[PDB]
Amino acid sequence: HMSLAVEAVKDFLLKLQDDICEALEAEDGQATFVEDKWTREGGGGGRTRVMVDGAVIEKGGVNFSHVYGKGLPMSSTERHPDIAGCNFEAMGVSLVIHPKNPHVPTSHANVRLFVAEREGKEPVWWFGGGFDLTPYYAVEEDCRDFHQVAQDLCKPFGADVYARFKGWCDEYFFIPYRNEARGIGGLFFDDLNEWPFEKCFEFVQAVGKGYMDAYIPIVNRRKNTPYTEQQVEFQEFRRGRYAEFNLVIDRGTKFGLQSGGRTESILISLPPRARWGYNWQPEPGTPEARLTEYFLTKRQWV
Amino acid sequence: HHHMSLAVEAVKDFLLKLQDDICEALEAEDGQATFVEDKWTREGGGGGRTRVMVDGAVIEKGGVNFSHVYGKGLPMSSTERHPDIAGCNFEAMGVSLVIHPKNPHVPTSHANVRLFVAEREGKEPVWWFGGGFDLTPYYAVEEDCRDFHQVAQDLCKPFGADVYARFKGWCDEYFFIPYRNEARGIGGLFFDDLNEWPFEKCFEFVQAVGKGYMDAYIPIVNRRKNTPYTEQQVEFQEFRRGRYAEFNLVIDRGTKFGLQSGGRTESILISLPPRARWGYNWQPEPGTPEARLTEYFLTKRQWV
Ligand SMILES: O=C(O)c1cc2cc(F)ccc2[nH]1
Ligand SMILES: O=C(O)c1cc2cc(F)ccc2[nH]1
Repeated sequence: HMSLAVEAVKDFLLKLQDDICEALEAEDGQATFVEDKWTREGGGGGRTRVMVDGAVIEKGGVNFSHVYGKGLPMSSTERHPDIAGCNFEAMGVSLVIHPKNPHVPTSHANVRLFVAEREGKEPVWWFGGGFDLTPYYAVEEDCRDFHQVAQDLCKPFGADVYARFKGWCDEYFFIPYRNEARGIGGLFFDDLNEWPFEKCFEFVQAVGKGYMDAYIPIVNRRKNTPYTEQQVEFQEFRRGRYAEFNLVIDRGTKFGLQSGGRTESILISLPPRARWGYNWQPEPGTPEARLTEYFLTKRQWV
Repeated sequence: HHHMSLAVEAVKDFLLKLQDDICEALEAEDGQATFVEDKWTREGGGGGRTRVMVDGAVIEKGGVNFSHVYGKGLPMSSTERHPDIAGCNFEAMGVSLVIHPKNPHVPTSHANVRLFVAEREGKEPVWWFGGGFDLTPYYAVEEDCRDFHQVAQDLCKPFGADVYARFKGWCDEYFFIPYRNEARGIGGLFFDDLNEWPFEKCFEFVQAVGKGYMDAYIPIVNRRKNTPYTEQQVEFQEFRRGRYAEFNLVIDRGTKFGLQSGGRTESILISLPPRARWGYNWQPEPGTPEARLTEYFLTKRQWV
């Protein structure tokens, strides 16, 4: 019976959300998050905060969800058969930020906790999450700083923690049919429970704080970079690739929509505008081609 | 076999001509842009011709593809619905198209005709046909929906009293976004695993279906292409094309199977719109012609 450990987690997630929103509002200075609190048939709910048409953030969502349920949904019994009929609690923050300026990267973060209550056995549980950076017109110094924040926050938890979860981020956020990474990586983890519960929780706190320390400065630094409408077009074609990942490959997006999740809360990840063209490529040799030729394939920043 | 090999080739030839014919008709309606052909050759066996059209007077993004692929043993994600024929030599061919008009008052449309054949040693071959056609309007007109369906009902009739009912029903169940509780378009025809009839009969049906597409769709384009439209209308169109992307990337099996089994990405994804939009809790204004698409047309389902 972890009810109080779970409440501590809940209290943190709600605070992280406030903390990310406030910070992002402070960067925009024009628009604020509008909140949409929701509920489901015997399944808790969430508080979806969205920002649209700001000075800096064109489309942005920072969601809190807390899902109850009797028996895991149908899709999870393929991955988690051993606890398919269990009472479960799932709670987390998910965010995707799509800046107006192409020179500010898109970014994503997640912290979450799954707890399954067992008949006779102590409860099964794991954390999960990460953050990652999806530049359009990348900047070396930004990528390095991003990753450095990730490695630094990992340092207190073990010597191999960054390596493992950085690599996991590279493997996960990849479009195999296009042989192409989605962004320049960051951290990614799941089924985190090898450490005692308190050490894992502290880790996800560090990942939550880590996001704001990694991303906010990059937004402050590049938001006022001047951009042409040609660069917006490139950005819109790149967002096609983002839509693909989220709709074709992403496991949480897929599981969110299969199992009865709130569509509009799940799909805050989709960009404001996206373009697709037959055989679309950026002109090789340009800043536009450099993203895929250099930035997406480096996979070694720190 | 001999008879099947001879028949398979009659099917190819039909498909190659179907494509020229569809492209010609579509070029005839545009007047301005013409299809560009991109021939490609699978490393393993076969290939295809992808024909696309961009920035037309009428067709903003158009894709009419032909494939004929063939190999030793099926791909890895075909050991799940067809494990018993995963080591067989196979042939899969077909024509697949998606048309996205510049004008919002011209519906997007899609059509597909294909054949899969798996040659088996000593046992008769396994084979089936599949495909159909469907209409995805933005600003739907009643008369066009009825007509589109009558053309489908008419081509089916000679094949049997219940054929239109099955494949029109199937179209509604298939092209549907469950998580949004929302149809994709106003329907049409859809069928898969078609081998219930002798080969020759199934084949003639897909030929009817293929001809049906031009008969159903080209008049509608000709009728609507010069309808005046606003930037506000194009904006609704692009939000609606978010739903279209959604279906193809999240739900469509053909896209799933193609992308995960080593098919040619840009060819598979001609289906995707030139521009799309998403907004959190975006819905058309109630009481507007925009809202009428989802409130009426998409839930109507009964046209003929
Ligand atoms: O695997 C999951 O269940 C899951 C992945 C994921 C990613 C997000 F960004 C948000 C919620 C999620 N849930
Ligand atoms: O099920 C398939 O293999 C398949 C479905 C499909 C749909 C299209 F529009 C085009 C080709 C296809 N192949």
